[PDB]
Amino acid sequence: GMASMRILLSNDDGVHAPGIQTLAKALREFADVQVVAPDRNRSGASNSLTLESSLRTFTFDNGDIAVQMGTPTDCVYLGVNALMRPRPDIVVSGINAGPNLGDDVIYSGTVAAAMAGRHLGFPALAVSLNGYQHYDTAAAVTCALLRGLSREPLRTGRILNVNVPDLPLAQVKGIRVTRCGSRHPADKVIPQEDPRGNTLYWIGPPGDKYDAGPDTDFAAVDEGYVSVTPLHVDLTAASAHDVVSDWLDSVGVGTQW
Amino acid sequence: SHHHHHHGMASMRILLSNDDGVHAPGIQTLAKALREFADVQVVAPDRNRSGASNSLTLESSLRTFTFDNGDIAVQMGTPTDCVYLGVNALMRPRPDIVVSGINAGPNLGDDVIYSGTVAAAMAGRHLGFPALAVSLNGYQHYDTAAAVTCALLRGLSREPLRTGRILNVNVPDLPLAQVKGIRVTRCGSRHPADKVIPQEDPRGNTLYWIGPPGDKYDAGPDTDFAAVDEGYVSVTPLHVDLTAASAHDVVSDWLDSVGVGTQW
Ligand SMILES: Nc1ncnc2[nH]cnc12
Ligand SMILES: [Mg+2]
Ligand SMILES: [Mg+2]
Repeated sequence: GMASMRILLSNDDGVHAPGIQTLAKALREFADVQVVAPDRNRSGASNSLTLESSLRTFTFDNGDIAVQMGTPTDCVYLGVNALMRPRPDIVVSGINAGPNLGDDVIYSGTVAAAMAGRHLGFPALAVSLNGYQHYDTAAAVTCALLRGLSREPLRTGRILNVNVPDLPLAQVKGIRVTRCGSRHPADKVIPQEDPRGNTLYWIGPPGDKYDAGPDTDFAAVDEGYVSVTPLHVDLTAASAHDVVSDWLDSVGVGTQW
Repeated sequence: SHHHHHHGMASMRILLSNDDGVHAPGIQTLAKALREFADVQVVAPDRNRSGASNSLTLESSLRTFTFDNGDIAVQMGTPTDCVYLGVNALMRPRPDIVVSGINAGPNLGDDVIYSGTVAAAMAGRHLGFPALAVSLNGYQHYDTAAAVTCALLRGLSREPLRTGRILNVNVPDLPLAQVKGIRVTRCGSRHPADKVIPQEDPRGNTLYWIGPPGDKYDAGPDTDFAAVDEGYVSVTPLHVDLTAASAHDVVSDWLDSVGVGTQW
């Protein structure tokens, strides 16, 4: 083949995570892979990034790069813009231990790292396992996608959010393009007293599934299919445009009459 | 009955947060304005968290500190933690709405997915009134951003806003008299940011700064960038759904075409 694929691999769980190390191993059978990922498994970074401080990096013997206290986004940013020359063809983020579905996606560091490689020659993949077991299956599904992208370019969609059923590969039904489901608002806080009687608060579990119908990511994964949802960064709720303009006129905001 | 700019000194309960933290001039100016006519509770980060984006604290609990005036700082809390805790635990009576702001600096374009200002408003989307994220295009005219936010809040008192759960509001950094009006906008977009600034530590290790956002790419006439450049307050309604609906078919055809995951 005329060209090697050069892949920037990141994740949310840090460089030591088995999900990213399993995927790296699988990708390296056919691709060049540079890992740039958080130094440790931190929870809940979303697409935060480090602006108030400079970031420190560390290179392992195998060449993996960990960014110290780096967010998922930090790592992809540094990887694309400084640490990999020339720039990667594609950012692959995963494999995440745990699903990234529905309206959770915006909170996902795994998705954020992909999000950050949306301007490369291929659409970025965010890869999450619905579980902790079959990294092998998600690795294989990722490999298949990537061979697919190199066979024919995907013309529209700069980020693909891929959720893989936690099954042995032979039981995965196939792949469906899906939209993000939704959840009810999350509302649990779990209070816990410290030894001095002060109340500290844990953020609780997500809200219950609300939109999990036939074409959602939630449905696809439950039915044993890989879910693929293309994502974009534009948060515009266009359907609300007229209602909002009409409301402002109605309440006299921005207009004198 | 009596004629005043606002009807009631505490007609609505507002959870006010931001991402610059509880000491920020943005939030303090706004708080003072809102307290004219609203029952305001500040729940905000203990310090600056710009580009905390929608992150949240899941593997540790959080501790709060309450100031003399009743402001709550969530110690190391992200803007999302603050709203989530304020809404779901701390506030009684619960808020009618979340206001987030006034941020020192704009939250325009494809930057909005990175804004902690916007993330706090996004955590308040389920409440009765749409959550407002208010960011000043600059550092000067907090007064102007406060007047704008007060005008939208009074407006919500006149008539509820039916569709649209977050409103991202950018306000030109001008005296109020020079703001031309309001536009309902769409998010513009930027080129990829591409600068990384290296800086040696005292030991000669190279550390890296994240550079500024990339150039404007789409600043067309109905965008938030254009509105603010032209001296209008931009209001973009936002959602949290990241699905690229208009890419669905293309992706679907692509998969069929290369046959990934299908036997033949
Ligand atoms: N990629 C990026 N996105 C948002 N804000 C930034 N500031 C610097 N780089 C940025
Ligand atoms: Mg994770
Ligand atoms: Mg800020």
